[PDB]
Amino acid sequence: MGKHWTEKSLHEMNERDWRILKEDYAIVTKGGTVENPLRNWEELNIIPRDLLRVIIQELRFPSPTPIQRITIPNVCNMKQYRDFLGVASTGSGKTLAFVIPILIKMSRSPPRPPSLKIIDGPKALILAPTRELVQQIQKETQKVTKIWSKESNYDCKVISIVGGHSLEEISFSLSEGCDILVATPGRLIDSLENHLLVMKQVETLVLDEADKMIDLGFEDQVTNILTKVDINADSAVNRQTLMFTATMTPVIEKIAAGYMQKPVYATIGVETGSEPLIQQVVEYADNDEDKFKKLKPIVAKYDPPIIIFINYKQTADWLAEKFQKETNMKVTILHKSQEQREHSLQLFRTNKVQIMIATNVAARGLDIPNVSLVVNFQISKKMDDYIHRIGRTGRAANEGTAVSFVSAAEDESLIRELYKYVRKHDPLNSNIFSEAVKNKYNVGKQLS
Amino acid sequence: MGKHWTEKSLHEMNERDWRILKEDYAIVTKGGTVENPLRNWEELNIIPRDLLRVIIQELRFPSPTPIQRITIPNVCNMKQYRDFLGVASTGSGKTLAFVIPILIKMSRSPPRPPSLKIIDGPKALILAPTRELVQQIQKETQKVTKIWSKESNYDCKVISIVGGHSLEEISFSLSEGCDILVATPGRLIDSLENHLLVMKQVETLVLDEADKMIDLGFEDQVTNILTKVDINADSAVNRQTLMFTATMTPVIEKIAAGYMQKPVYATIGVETGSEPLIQQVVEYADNDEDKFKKLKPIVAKYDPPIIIFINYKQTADWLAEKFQKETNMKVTILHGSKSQEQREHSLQLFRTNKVQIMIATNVAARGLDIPNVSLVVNFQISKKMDDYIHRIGRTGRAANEGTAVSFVSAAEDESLIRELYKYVRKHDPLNSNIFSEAVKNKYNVGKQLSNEIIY
Ligand SMILES: Nc1ncnc2c1ncn2[C@@H]1O[C@H](COP(=O)(O)OP(=O)(O)NP(=O)(O)O)[C@@H](O)[C@H]1O
Ligand SMILES: [Mg+2]
Ligand SMILES: [Mg+2]
Repeated sequence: MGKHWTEKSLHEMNERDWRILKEDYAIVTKGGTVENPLRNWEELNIIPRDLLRVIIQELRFPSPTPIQRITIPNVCNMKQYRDFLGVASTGSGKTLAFVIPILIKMSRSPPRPPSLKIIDGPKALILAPTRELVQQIQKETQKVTKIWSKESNYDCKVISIVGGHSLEEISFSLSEGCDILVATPGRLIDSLENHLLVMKQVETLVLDEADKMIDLGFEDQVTNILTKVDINADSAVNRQTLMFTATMTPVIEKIAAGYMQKPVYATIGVETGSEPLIQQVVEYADNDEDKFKKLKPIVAKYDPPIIIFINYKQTADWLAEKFQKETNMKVTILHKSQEQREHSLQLFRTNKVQIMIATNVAARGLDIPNVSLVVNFQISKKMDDYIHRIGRTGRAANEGTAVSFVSAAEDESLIRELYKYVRKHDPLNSNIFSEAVKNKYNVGKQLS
Repeated sequence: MGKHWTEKSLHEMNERDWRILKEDYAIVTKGGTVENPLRNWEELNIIPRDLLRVIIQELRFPSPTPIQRITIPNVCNMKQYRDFLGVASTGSGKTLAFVIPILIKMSRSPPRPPSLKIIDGPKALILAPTRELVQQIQKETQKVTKIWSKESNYDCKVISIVGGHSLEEISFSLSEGCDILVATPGRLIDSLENHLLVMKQVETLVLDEADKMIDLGFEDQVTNILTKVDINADSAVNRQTLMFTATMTPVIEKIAAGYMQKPVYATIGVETGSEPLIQQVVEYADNDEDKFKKLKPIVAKYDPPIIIFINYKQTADWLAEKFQKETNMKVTILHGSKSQEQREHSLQLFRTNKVQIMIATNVAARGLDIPNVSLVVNFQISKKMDDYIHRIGRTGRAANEGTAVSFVSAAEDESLIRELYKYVRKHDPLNSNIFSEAVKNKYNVGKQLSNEIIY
């Protein structure tokens, strides 16, 4: 029997219950002395009644998202205002995961008079990599703050600073001061350089999609901003730093290490991203004859262009022979064979020829058209190559199929990786991984 | 003996004369096969008559500046359109130093019709860190190109792109084509990424105030642009690169290595490094008591060691008594007339924190091993700026953040306060320097309105 965590009250929760809840929302943490995630909005009383009413009654958000669950109780503690690093993909309530703590923090002090907002600048600074993201964050924030202003004592001003707005307009928009400022690093820097604003009173600094900011070349801009806010800070100000990234990198570690003080580290969900629409089908075949006999009826069912990958030029030639003499399909080869190979590609792109049989080397950096079918006649040594290969189909929202023949002579570790992959990336719910391959390589037998 | 270079024809100049001329304008060069600098605008006939007329009569520059002297003959040098790295301050006249060569180069081909400018993009691209500089550069260039356009068939469009510009506005600005594009790097990247222009034909690329571009954080954007320019160039396009900086750094060196080919290197004047990260604070005070009253909360918050400068020894004794009576800071005094033993004792107390505050008169601390201090206080400013600069030198040493606080009364020389305001406005690495309104009003200094919304 038992009693499930959703049936318990807070007191009754044990450590196994917390483990289960964390798994339930794919939250993984570390850093020591980590607060448990919210079970709901209400019970810890972290969120003040007015704000809570805005969230539950006005916006109708009955429950927190995972990232909000873990972020809010770790970032809201008058005790610590501890730093936070979250690894989570865009969306799923990330923005309010950090905007809610900023509001809570604001509501634990009397409202700043307007004149003071003008003299002192923002209490929160949010950095994001693009104008679009910045504007999206401002709107998502004002969604709450616009209502909150009508339902409480706080009149929160959200100003954004982005490319495409003159220094003059930025300066004008700052006329009634600012509580939360949202900016791209570049334009924020342009703004400081022209003395448009002071940031001596910033209590929460947020770095959102930090990996994307690094990717776009903003590392030095970001670290300059961090250093500048640290130096210019009023000494009575205590500043909390929050960082969100979809992935972890050496650069992100470097920044965390350099600018954050003993932070909570959390992973939330998995790294999201594009799923090619591919049916992966892995089948066992003893030798090249068996392979070809299984392949023949498959190609009969797929519209050209079709591509077949091999590893040895001899096998390519053999396979072309088989196709030419045993079906009515026109092929073309690719090694180390042609420099005018773009002739062949041109045959293929225009459907003069239906099947291309190519090695990895020969086909890398060629514009292959979207194919209906990839055949891995000989498996690659590296998963990188398998992924690049099968990527030749399933592009631009069309469905594709990738069939791979696995013999008795393949790298076991590779086959393990491939099994995991075929299970994990199954958007069409139709991926096949042969039981015979499972047996030959002792892989994928275990139940969940 | 020998006749002085100013008395000679160009063809009579020997190597010693060139050495002397270069020392006269503080020009130092390397990189091999460096051309001699201009002795005047006219001699060499590098600059065509109409353009020279504009420069002298219209822009009012009868003589070239040192950076112009060395830059122009090294980048306008058929046969080789050589790359160039100049180390020089604003405002040493850099702008014309690179604009003159761009125009001269432009004048060698027929004007392009707008449709073709659009198809191929600018012939010259100039990068600068701020809107203010980009707009300056565009204005200076346009003074010439306006004239060139009215008085000849050369329409030559000089477009600026800055961070503040919407894609709409950039589009409209680019709508009749562009010959010289002056841009901030981030926004240039946004423009390219949105297909607002191309860059197949950039023959001259100028990176102005490159050290500042790096300091603001733009190294990757600049690199990305250099790369894109080089990648999209037509085959027959030779791209000449000029880079100007106020200081030399390993990053600048690295960019020169990666993106320039056998450049001429030149330094004008005494090369300086980065500015000490000192915050300078100038504050008003009616008298000494009031100075001390403002000083109490200040020395309460800065970590020892702290150094305080005065002009008269009597003031040192006074100050020391007040520190003893009103603070918990212990002090040592150098007034100038103690033994080297005593002065070394004092200095030892100071270095080992047995005392927190050293009080020194104008030259009592010169030549001694004063540790880096967190705070320098000018209790009585010196009569001369040299001493001010020397004193604030005691802080912000070795890449540290430093603070210098000066109190002025109404008894100072007005010209000194004027110089001081200039110095405090000019040297503000941290954009945090404070020059009190009280001092401004009392001396009628720094009260000139800019007549600009932003500047
Ligand atoms: N706890 C919550 N419960 C329900 N919905 C929420 C919660 N938090 C946020 N949302 C909303 O769920 C939607 C999807 O989340 P998310 O993608 O993060 O928002 P967003 O993309 O930043 N804002 P938007 O572009 O207007 O959809 C948004 O409209 C959020 O405001
Ligand atoms: Mg969304
Ligand atoms: Mg770097």
